[PDB]
Amino acid sequence: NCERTFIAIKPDGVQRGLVGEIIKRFEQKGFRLVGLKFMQASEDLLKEHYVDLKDRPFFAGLVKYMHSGPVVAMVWEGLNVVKTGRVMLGESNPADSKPGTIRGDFCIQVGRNIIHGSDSVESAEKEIGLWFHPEELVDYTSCAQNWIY
Amino acid sequence: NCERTFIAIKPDGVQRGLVGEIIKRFEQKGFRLVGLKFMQASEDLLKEHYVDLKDRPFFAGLVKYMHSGPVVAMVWEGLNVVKTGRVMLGESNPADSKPGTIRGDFCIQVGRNIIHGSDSVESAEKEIGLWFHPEELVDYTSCAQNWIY
Amino acid sequence: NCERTFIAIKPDGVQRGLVGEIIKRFEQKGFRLVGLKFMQASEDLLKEHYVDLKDRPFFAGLVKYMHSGPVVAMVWEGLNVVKTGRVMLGESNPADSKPGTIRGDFCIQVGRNIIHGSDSVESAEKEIGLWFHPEELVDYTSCAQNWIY
Amino acid sequence: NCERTFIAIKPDGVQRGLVGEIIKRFEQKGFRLVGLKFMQASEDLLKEHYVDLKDRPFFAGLVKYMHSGPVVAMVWEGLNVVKTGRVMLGESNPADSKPGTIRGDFCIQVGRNIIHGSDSVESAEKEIGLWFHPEELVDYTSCAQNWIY
Amino acid sequence: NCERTFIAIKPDGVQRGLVGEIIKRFEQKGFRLVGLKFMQASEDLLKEHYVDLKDRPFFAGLVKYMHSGPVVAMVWEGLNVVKTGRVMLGESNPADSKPGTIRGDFCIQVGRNIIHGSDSVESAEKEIGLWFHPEELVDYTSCAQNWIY
Amino acid sequence: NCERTFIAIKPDGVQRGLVGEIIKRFEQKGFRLVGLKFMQASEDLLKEHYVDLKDRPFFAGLVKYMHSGPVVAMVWEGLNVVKTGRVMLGESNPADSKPGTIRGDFCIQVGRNIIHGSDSVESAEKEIGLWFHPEELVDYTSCAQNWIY
Repeated sequence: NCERTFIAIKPDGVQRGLVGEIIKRFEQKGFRLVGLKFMQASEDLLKEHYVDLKDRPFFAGLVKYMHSGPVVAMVWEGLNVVKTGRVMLGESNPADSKPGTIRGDFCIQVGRNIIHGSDSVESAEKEIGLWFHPEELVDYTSCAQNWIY
Repeated sequence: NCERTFIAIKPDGVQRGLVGEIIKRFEQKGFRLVGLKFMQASEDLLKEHYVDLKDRPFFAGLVKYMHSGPVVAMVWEGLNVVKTGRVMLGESNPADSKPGTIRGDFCIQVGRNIIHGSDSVESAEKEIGLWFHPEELVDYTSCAQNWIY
Repeated sequence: NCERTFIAIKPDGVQRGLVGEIIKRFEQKGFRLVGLKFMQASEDLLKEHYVDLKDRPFFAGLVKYMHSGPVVAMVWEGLNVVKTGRVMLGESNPADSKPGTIRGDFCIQVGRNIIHGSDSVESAEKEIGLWFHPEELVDYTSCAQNWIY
Repeated sequence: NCERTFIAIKPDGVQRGLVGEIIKRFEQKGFRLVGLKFMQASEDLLKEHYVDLKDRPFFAGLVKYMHSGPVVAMVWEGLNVVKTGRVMLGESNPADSKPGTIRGDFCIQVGRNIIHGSDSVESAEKEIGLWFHPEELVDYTSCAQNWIY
Repeated sequence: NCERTFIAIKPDGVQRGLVGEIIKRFEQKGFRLVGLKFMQASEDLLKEHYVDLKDRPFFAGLVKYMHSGPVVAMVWEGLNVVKTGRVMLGESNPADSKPGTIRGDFCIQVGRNIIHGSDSVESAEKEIGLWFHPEELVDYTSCAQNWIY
Repeated sequence: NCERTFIAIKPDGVQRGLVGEIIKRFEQKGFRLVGLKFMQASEDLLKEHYVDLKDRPFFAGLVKYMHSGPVVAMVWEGLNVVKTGRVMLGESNPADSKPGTIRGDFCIQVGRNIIHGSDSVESAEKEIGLWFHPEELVDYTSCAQNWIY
């Protein structure tokens, strides 16, 4: 119930005016927003984040594209939030994401996926600790918690 | 073509302001609204409704929760409405409902699934007879029936 | 704060699938739904309701049109709800209602204004007592009252 | 990346005011609109289009229904547009289309499928050449192409 | 009731993906779409259209901007359609258009006002005859005319 | 064209899930998001912000309410952004805000106006300097600037 996930809206999602539509989807699903911040991602930070896929031919291109514009990084809290976030985001390859998701609604290519989300409950914490300072994680109580859980 | 289903918006979905968004989904799908009323469900009525799942550990909790606030009960009429309503509503367990449905959009927990729908064409008639009086079921002809069918 | 208004969606707005969109507008404004009921309006009831405008050339036409299909009658509760309801509904004459309202969004003619609302806090009570039985007015407490008032 | 598809909104989809909601879906997905026109389809044109399903019991009914009102015909250009358009449109049989698609959101019957789309990259070109003149196909560059691809 | 207006979505509104959101606004207001086509406006056509404002310092800039991309030209038919369309579009100067209109929602600058509309019932006919051939104007009967007028 | 405004979503609008709907409105209007951050406002910060209305009977209540939950603070950049933001937000008193604005859509009481905006181009700079560090103000170029201006 205190489980948290890390979602990052990419510069493709920022110059396409997609920040509000995704936040509304998460809020109306019912997850509690814990952290929200708007940076220009540094290359060292991106390499630390994507060391998992570093040994890929497209890693350099991914880093260069991601350090082109600003990113919207958010932390969402709730029950099964990590898995529900991937379900809502859809599959990365656009030839596989169904309509009704986020990628399946706003994505055409795989080299730009507009949105990124944590895969596991360990990667989620690793990304939150890497991106957000512990003091920038608001812990409040929503007025709809009794009507969610 | 005169098939009818029973949909009930629970107090979880009433205090979250979800009555309009579901009615729009059904109306834009194209089903004809036959009955609509707004009550506080009595415990005897709830027990008669949920006698199917009475022999479950969570039956008492379900009855106590559903007799807390007001429910929005409606009857929709159309072709294959009973099955199409379940398809639109989605699966009860939130870890199985896909985005684009109602539960997959607004639900996080199984204990409060915000919406309830008839499973079979016999349970639908049973629930309609149990909840609505036969005089509160409007039988009109929509202006778009010639195009719907 | 316990002030209540009476809104009635006409059959013209019922065959156009406008029930959900108006309910969403009221709910997202933040008023608390107290009564909701779906009937076929009887001519005697309509005459008792419109005795105010009975001495008009279009009274008979209004009654005949209103007793053609079903009406959605709702009661909304909140602060300054009667005046805010007229503000949201807009002006009756379509050549005067601004965009962003309900009539200014979905209305073209004055003979079918899709929606009707109480004018004063006395007519509101007169209409509520005339249409709804006192037992069909649910008195619950919303979870967002602390974040409305 | 220059791949093109043919989509046709049927007179049932025009009578129900569904033209804007589909165009917005395609635009927000990110495809580039190339052709758009609003006509009354002739029976010879429809027979040439549906010669594939001519040897079916419902061919005459399909042609007669389609030559009743006006059709909106559009051409969309993008990567994997032919397959992605079919995915967004959903399955023809309403008892198989999932919510979140176009048919799964606005369709109840199979005899009227509100929308029609090309199945393969060859049928797409055959339909574009059949329905549009080569001079009515705009070739511009969008301001968001650098992000989409 | 057979009154018609001319609306043109400009290339600024075409590369911003605003075609669907405006068509849906007009359709939900309830006007009947008569003509729709997607062209690249020629400079001679634009000069004939804007001869009224030809003797202005910004006429050449207006023509050069308008002949840059493709425009969407539509004809809408209804009661008081010419005046209602201007009301819905809003005022040209962005520092005067209120929220809820089209310009007041999607416009920041006067040089790119996304949309253009006929001012009077004579200019409307002058623009329709200038832009559309008489054979490209569909004259059908909508299924909701009884509930518009 | 480099004018900037300060908008703050209050905890009243944060616990009601209104963050996405406002961001969409600003983005679709066309203003460029420069800064975005999510904090719990400190009482000293609030007193420095509201020293203008400090000599009012409701100043203490305002500060106590504002330091109850988290606020969403953002900076928007564009042409006439300071005045356009107030126009979009609407009047503070709910009995004066028209539908189509933000307050006129989601506000019922003046004590909780969900949103706050800078009044003048000097107060905007004062609030930006007071709330955001100069390093947290991203200066990128959108892909739609060539069309907006």
